[PDB]
Amino acid sequence: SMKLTIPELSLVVLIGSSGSGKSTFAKKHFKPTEVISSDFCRGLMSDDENDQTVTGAAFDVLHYIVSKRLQLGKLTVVDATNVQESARKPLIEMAKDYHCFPVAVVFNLPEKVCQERNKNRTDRQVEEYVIRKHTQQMKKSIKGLQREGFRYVYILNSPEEVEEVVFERQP
Amino acid sequence: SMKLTIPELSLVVLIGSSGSGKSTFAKKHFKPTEVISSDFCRGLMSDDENDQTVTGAAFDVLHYIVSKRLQLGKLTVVDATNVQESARKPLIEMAKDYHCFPVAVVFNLPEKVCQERNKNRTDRQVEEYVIRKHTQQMKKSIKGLQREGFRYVYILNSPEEVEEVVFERQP
Ligand SMILES: Nc1ncnc2c1ncn2[C@@H]1O[C@H](COP(=O)(O)OP(=O)(O)OP(=O)(O)O)[C@@H](O)[C@H]1O
Ligand SMILES: Nc1ncnc2c1ncn2[C@@H]1O[C@H](COP(=O)(O)OP(=O)(O)OP(=O)(O)O)[C@@H](O)[C@H]1O
Ligand SMILES: [Mg+2]
Ligand SMILES: [Mg+2]
Ligand code: NA
Repeated sequence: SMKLTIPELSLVVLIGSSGSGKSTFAKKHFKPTEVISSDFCRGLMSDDENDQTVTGAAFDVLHYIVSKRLQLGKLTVVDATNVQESARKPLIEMAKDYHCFPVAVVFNLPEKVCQERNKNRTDRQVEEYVIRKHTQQMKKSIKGLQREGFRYVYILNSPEEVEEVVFERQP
Repeated sequence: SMKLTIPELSLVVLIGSSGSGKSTFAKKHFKPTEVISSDFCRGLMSDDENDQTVTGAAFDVLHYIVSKRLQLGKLTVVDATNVQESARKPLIEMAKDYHCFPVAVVFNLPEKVCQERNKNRTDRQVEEYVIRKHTQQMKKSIKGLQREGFRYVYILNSPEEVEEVVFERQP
C-alpha cells in the first residue's frame, strides 16, 4: 500500500480535474459527513444539476460549512476541483485560522484518463476542453503546493497509485 | 380549504413543537430543495444525533444557507421548531435584508397531539419534556409574531385546519 499520513485535525484538499475520481476516492476513504463537495453546495442553491449561475454562492456555502466544521475541530475533506490557487488559498487560510493542518491530495493523472472517465459518466459530463484546462492548471499547481501552505503534499501519479492509497490518521 | 397567500419571493418560517408535523407539512406543500431543516444542518456538523456541542454551529449553518438562497431570490422554507424569539430574529433580519416576505406558519396544536405523534414516530423521537416546553414556547410566541416583523401570520389551530391548507403563490 501507499500510506498517506494525516493528523486528526486535518483539512484534506482534493486537487484534480473533473473526471479525476475525487468524489469516488472521497467516498472510499472518508465518512460521508467528512466530505463537503462543491456539487453538494451547488445543489443547496439550485435543483438544476451543475447550475452554473449559482457558482459564487455555492463556493461561499462550501467555505462556510468547512469553517464551521474546522471550528468544531472535525476533520473535513473538500471535494472540489481546487486546481486554481485562488480556490485553494481560502482553504489554507481557514485551516490555519482554526489550528488545523491543510493536506493536499493531488490526482496527477494524465488528461486522457480523465477524458475517458468523463465520457462514461452517468451523472454529468463536461466538454473536453474543460478537462484539458483543469489538467494544465493542476500540473502547474504541483510545484508550489508546499509553499502555498500545505503541511503535507501527496501527489498520486497513476490510477494504480490512487488504488493503493491508505490513510493513516494520527490522533 | 384554507387558502394562504405567499409571495413568490418568501421566507416561510414554520413554527411548532417537535411532533407538530412541520416536516411532513413542508414535504406536502413545497419542493424538497426549498426546504432547509435544522436536522439536515445538524447532520452536516455531526453523525451523532445526540451531540449538543454541534447545535450552535448548525444554527449558524442553517441561517447562512437560507440567507444565500434568499439573496438568489429563491423561496425558502425554514423547517425548524422556531419557537424561540431568538431563533426567529435573524430570520426576519435576513428577509428584510434581501427583500423577501417573511411568513410565519404556526402549528398551534395541543401538546397531547404532538406527544402522541412523537410516541408513534419510527424515524427519531424526542423526550416528552422537550415537547412540553416547545408547546409552551410556541403558545407564548403567537401574539408577538406580526410585531416581530412577520408580514403574514398564519396560525393553524387544529389538525383539520393544517390538512385543509392550500398555498397560493400569487404575488
Ligand atoms: N479508480 C477509478 N477507476 C476507473 N474509473 C473511475 C475511478 N474512479 C472514478 N471513476 C469513474 O470516473 C467518473 C468520474 O469520477 P468522479 O465523479 O469521482 O470524478 P470527480 O473528480 O469527482 O469529478 P468532478 O470534479 O467532475 O466531480 C465516475 O463515473 C467514476 O465511476
Ligand atoms: N397530520 C398528521 N396526522 C397524523 N400524523 C402526522 C401528521 N403529520 C405528521 N404526522 C406524524 O407525526 C410524526 C412527526 O411528524 P414530523 O416529523 O413532520 O414532525 P416535525 O414537526 O417535523 O418534528 P421535529 O420538529 O421533531 O422534526 C411523524 O411520524 C409523522 O408521520
Ligand atoms: Mg466529484
Ligand atoms: Mg422535522
Ligand atoms: Na407577506
